[PDB]
Amino acid sequence: SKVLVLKSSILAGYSQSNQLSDYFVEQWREKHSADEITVRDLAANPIPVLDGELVGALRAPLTPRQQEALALSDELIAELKAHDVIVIAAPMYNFNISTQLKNYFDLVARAGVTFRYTENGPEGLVTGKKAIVITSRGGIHKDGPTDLVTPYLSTFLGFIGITDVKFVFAEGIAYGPEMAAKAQSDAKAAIDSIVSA
Amino acid sequence: SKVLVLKSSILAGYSQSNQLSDYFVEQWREKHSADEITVRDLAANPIPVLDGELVGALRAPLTPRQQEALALSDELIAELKAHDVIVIAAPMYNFNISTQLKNYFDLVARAGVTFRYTENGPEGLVTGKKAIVITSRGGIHKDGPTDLVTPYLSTFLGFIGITDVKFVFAEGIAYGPEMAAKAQSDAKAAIDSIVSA
Ligand SMILES: Cc1cc2nc3c(=O)[nH]c(=O)nc-3n(C[C@H](O)[C@H](O)[C@H](O)COP(=O)(O)O)c2cc1C
Ligand SMILES: Cc1cc2nc3c(=O)[nH]c(=O)nc-3n(C[C@H](O)[C@H](O)[C@H](O)COP(=O)(O)O)c2cc1C
Ligand SMILES: O=C1Oc2ccccc2C(=O)C1C[C@H]1C(=O)Oc2ccccc2C1=O
Ligand SMILES: O=C1Oc2ccccc2C(=O)C1C[C@H]1C(=O)Oc2ccccc2C1=O
Repeated sequence: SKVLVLKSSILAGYSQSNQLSDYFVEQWREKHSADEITVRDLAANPIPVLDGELVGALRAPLTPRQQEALALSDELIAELKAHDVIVIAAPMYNFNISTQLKNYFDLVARAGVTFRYTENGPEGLVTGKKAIVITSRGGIHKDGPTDLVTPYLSTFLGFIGITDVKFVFAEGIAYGPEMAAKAQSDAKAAIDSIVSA
Repeated sequence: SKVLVLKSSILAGYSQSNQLSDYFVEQWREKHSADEITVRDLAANPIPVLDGELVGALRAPLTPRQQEALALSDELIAELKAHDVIVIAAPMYNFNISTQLKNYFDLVARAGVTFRYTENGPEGLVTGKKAIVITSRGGIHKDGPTDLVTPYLSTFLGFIGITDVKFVFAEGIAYGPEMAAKAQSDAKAAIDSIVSA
């Protein structure tokens, strides 16, 4: 199969979610060595903000920026549809995903391409995929009312067709080195049983 | 009192939430004519994305961008703390708030300035405010599991100290002109009873 890995942290080499994504990649190479792996770093290779000009590109003549945004949109969507296993690193910043991941989503959700309207409702067109979300947090939010990242990621991914999603959590990072080490260990075992299952 | 109005739509003059915000302003001038009103349009006056360079500004020597981001942060925070009634236009795009509003939040949430850590927990420092959220949506999501915007806005605002929040909804816009007119009418009556209460 082909694996797509999306990195979205702004902390580069010090990112906890990037370290876990690299672990996921190392283990998939190990266990499934015939597979291809593509990594896109949405912080090191930024997607532009969706503004009032660029929204027109996804929807007569187009401006220079509009033409670039559309070309970028078609590229991102093709890449997404060309891979089988989608890994998404989703650190929580101010109770939301990172703006780096958000901008990718805003260029990826497009009527008649990644979803469509029908009489049985709106319908996702990115089908047959398996997704794994790796979500790191400073505090402890899991299964509680301050975690809106988790259900938002299920809702958005479900909307474009990706209903098979598994979640891996690295929480309690802000409490220090030893809690961060525990988070890393626990998340890595969660990953191990996904890679082998 | 002083009213702050934050606009975040990317659709300019065709925005449903901007039309409702202008109505709110017209009626507050009408009923409370001694008050001052400040409007910031976060689409027409964009806040930059929070990246790995700018996060350093909110936290030794600082780069040129870092210095600008910090100056902008201090301005936004002072403005927020200087007003009594905070009105926030929050259109839903791809099941999230707009990136234009998000960037404002990412520059506004800052340790030791808008919140702080204590032994009774983290604690908001923007206190004594009343907030009204005007949230427009194409579909119908209210009180259901696809509305993650509403609880995310309660959580983020509560975190910086603003626990008094009222919500005004304009839903069903994508169903056409007459449903949009109904949404406008219903939201406007919601606004009328806030302005007079
Ligand atoms: C700008 C900023 C905002 C943050 N907001 C939250 C927060 O909302 N809740 C939380 O539990 N931790 C928060 N944290 C801590 C991060 O979630 C934590 O450091 C996590 O490891 C981030 O993943 P990363 O290291 O891969 O970037 C924040 C950190 C920063 C940089
Ligand atoms: C980029 C884009 C994404 C949208 N996503 C959603 C959606 O997630 N759910 C929904 O009900 N409507 C969605 N809509 C419709 C808007 O929520 C609706 O048009 C609303 O009026 C937006 O507020 P505004 O007119 O003030 O910009 C979307 C529209 C656009 C432009
Ligand atoms: O829950 C916590 O309790 C603490 C107690 C003492 C010292 C640090 C912390 C934390 O970092 C967090 C997590 C934490 C959080 O829960 O929400 C946030 C929102 C915005 C920015 C940062 C954060 C956090 O670090
Ligand atoms: O629920 C709906 O049902 C429809 C039936 C027929 C024609 C149009 C629509 C809609 O626009 C929506 C709302 C709607 C929605 O619920 O989610 C979205 C997510 C991303 C982008 C746009 C949207 C929408 O327009």
